[PDB]
Amino acid sequence: SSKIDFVLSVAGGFVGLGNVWRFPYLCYKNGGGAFLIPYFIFLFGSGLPVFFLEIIIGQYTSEGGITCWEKICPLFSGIGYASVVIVSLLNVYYIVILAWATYYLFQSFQKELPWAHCNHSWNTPHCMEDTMRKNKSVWITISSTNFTSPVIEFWERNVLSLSPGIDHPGSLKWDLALCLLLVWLVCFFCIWKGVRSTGKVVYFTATFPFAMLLVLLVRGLTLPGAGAGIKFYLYPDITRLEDPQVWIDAGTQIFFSYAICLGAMTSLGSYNKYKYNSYRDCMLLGCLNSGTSFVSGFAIFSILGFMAQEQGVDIADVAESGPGLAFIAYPKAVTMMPLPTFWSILFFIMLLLLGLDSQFVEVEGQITSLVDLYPSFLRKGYRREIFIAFVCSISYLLGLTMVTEGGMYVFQLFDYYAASGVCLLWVAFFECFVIAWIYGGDNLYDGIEDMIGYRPGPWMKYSWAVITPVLCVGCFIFSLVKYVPLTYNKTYVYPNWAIGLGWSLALSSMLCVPLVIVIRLCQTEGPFLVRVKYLLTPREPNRW
Ligand SMILES: [Cl-]
Repeated sequence: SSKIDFVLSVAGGFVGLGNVWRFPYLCYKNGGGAFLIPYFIFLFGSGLPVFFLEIIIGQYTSEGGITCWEKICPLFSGIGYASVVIVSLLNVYYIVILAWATYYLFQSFQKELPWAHCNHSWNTPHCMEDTMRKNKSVWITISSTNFTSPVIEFWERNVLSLSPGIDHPGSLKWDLALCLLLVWLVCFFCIWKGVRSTGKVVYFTATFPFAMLLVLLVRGLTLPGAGAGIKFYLYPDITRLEDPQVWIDAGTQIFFSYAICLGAMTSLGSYNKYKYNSYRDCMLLGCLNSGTSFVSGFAIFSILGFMAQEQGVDIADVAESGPGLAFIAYPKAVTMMPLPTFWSILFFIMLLLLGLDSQFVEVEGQITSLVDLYPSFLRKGYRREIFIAFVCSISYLLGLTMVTEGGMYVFQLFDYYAASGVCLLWVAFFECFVIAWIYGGDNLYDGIEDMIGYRPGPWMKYSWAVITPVLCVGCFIFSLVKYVPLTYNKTYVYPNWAIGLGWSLALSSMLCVPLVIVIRLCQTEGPFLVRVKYLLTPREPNRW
């Protein structure tokens, strides 16, 4: 009987789209090895206390995401609303990945994969086979007039139908629309019916993704040219560390992967009992998720190095330097494996399930929070399923601007600004500030000692008071001083209106805390200092 494996299985899944898709693309965008020096360090902080913090706030107060902060500090109660806005913006574009994966799945039910060869309608005349790119006849006699890889051209001109800019929306893609509608219908059915068939299927849903990742890693390591990719992934560049965008991406990757600032962990902590040693389980889950991300990065960069040594170009210019790196990398190694159809279907089902689990968790948490906001209004009678369907339809309609011709730019904007970036750093800094300098570190340490049984070391308090807030403030100041506009595939410059829309989407969640502060100050009766003292005092009992 393995205690650690059993407790990590019963606790909850820790694999999703934030480690095989977010981490590899963020690492490839930020120079590769140079992305690992800050991230890992940041990881520790951004992994160990903060996540555990959300586990304790939900365990101590025994509340959800919105009502937990109403006991620690009624003044800074806008963190719950900020997390709700963040998850509402995340459910829009995070499920779009499940539409691209679904479309790839329906295109992998044939013997010959379409992205393998250039003999197709969507391919341009500049399409060339990867094996012919280094052939002496084509590489020497024929000039390299912007000849692109077949997989990249297939992806762009058949899945995204990329436009010259975001100003050009184009025509709506019926295939992506139908795939997204089917995924949303599956999500609505699983939510309204309730997912209770996980009594024994958890073993499969946990072993199959890890088995596929292991197979892909073994295949990538046994491919020629993987050494260059491994070196590019491991050997850092000190020049990239000066860029503030690298630190921002490194900080937001962990907050995205560990579901931090989403309020889901605060709800999961309420499910845990009071006298429960959550510290060990949190550390184990964090270390396992970090190891899974580190292993997936090895496979991604080995595939990238193989593609580089086959085509004959630099490692930083092999594929798209943005969202969609896995779809270029992994299908190539799948085609390189015998029987590409079976392995492709397996990988697509794995990715679809990993995305659907996180989507179910996030949407159920959001719906539960919105229902707890107005219980008698959104719970009595049949209005609960009506509200669920309304939220699903609104999210699907808001996700129709990312499946168009000019929809990839909106997807990049939502990935960079809406559910990640400045918003998550702001929320984490405010949470750490309220925990350390407002609520106190010693009282929380005594509470954790009473709950789990032993008082932790000085790492958590120092990270809540010093490490995480100062790091977040420094990253924000560095992004403000040396500000570079967002770029797509390092070749497209976003217009001023797109940057303004992204900053507005970010501020929509960022301003949830200051506005709630003003609302609470105006609602409370009395002098300003008396109101501040009343709203900073832990009025509601924290379940001592
Ligand atoms: Cl990660």
